[PDB]
Amino acid sequence: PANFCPPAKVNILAQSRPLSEWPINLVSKGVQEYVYGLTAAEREANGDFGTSRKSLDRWFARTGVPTHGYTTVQGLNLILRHTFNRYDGVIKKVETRNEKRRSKATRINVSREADGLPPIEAEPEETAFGPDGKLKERPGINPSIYCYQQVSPVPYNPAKHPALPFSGVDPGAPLPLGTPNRLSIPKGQPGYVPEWQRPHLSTKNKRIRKWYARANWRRKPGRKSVLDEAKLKEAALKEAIPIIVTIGKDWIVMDARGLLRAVYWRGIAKPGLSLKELLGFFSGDPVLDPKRGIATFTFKLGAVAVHSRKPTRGKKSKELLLSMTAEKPHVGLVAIDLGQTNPVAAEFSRVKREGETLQAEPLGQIVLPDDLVKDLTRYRRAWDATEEQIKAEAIVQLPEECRAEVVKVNQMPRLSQETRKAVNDKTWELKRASTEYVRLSRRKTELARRCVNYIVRETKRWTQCEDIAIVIEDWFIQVLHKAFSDLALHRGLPVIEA
RNA sequence: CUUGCUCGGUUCGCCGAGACUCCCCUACGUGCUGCU
DNA sequence: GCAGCACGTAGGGGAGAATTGG
DNA sequence: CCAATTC
Repeated sequence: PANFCPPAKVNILAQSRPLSEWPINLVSKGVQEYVYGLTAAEREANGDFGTSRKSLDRWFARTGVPTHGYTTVQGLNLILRHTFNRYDGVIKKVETRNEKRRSKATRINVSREADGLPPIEAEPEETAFGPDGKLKERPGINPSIYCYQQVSPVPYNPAKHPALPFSGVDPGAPLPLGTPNRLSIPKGQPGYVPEWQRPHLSTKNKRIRKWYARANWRRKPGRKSVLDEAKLKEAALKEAIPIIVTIGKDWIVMDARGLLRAVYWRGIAKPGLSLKELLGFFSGDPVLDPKRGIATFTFKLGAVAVHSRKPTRGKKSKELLLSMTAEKPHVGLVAIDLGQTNPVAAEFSRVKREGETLQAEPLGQIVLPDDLVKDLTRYRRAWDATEEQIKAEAIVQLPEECRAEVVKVNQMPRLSQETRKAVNDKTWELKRASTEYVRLSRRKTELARRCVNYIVRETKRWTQCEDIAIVIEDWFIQVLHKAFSDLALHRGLPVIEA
């Protein structure tokens, strides 16, 4: 039973007015501001919002949060239930911490009592509420508009929707395509392929990029072109696929080509499908991001065919392998010991079902290709280059009393175990706001996933088995282990540890 | 495989290769050693 | 258990749709 | 046609 719904993001093309000014956003912000300030006793009093119209009306009347004109039951149930669950979230954190601590105390003290030692004094368990009645760690306001059934996206129709300069496709008509006859574009026209790179054109299933894509015109050291943005923007808008969400009086228009590519690269749909089916492949409750301009869709329960299991280990591993050998009698394991030198070392095997025990059959080993290692080396160069800059910038912004001590640390004694905390905090703050650091941190994840995908692809070729299993042991060590453990969560492939 | 993102080559006319589980929010923690 | 190192980690909350009633 | 109930 498939139970995983990966996201798919689309771009906002136009708005009636900025998303932060909508009544839904205002009522969400007001509710979030009000609820978090409630004390421990006040939550029980103001915890009867109810899933009905009368209950919601009396909740808004009893308190003083302005409804801001937004009075929709489907949508206020999402705002209130999420907001009160965040209030219980901070309580649940300290509750589970104290539960683990009390289990430790119960084990240790009962063991000592069995040994005759009296139990130690009970520790002052932490409370989530501050001095008078307020939460110490007050939850922050969550900026997001959670769409619902009554405002589900629909294909654009100029008749019943506000007029915008770009056109709108027919919901029932088959969706358009790129340019198949790419080699037939005459010289001097957009998309023209010169007569020197025609032979070494890819034959594989590459994703087709249109000539106005930003990837073909962005600024890199080798690109001696011009990045005129207006021309690319209008050329891209001329061929958009608009879908619209109307919440009350406001509306928003999205570009649906993101959904098209999401269903295309996953292979769930083939070229030649309508917009109605394309929207039917996704949930009718997207999420709007006011800060970026991205609406995030998630696939329906059934669109993807993965199970999203857990990395079982220990005793359950043998039973998992036995059950899988009860399925098609060819299981190809791979061992991912992150050994010396190369970041990845693999060792394929095959096991049968010999009654009760397994019969492993070795099949050899493989190392990472040289191009991938070159890419990893270049990434590490870039990461170290940005690290040597951000650390220096953090050191510069330290207070003079701490700055002198840190300078002495650089100079050549190792002391001052009170400014290490300040250095750590300043470094975390700088890292959280450095855009280049975010880009290089996403690059690490992308490269790690590239390595895992390569290993999975090669482990299906050597063993010639469709179903595979992964064995791991507990720089790139942590990131690669995380990327390999995500396969159970994301793609459903079992991930055994040791 | 039409948008968006990342890395490269160029004759600058665009084509070679990738990831696709993502968001907010609050805390200062996590592993590796040296001695008790 | 209690210091020195590097490096980000940990843990709360999210991410619908059939029906049906005026 | 569109909110409101329900699980």
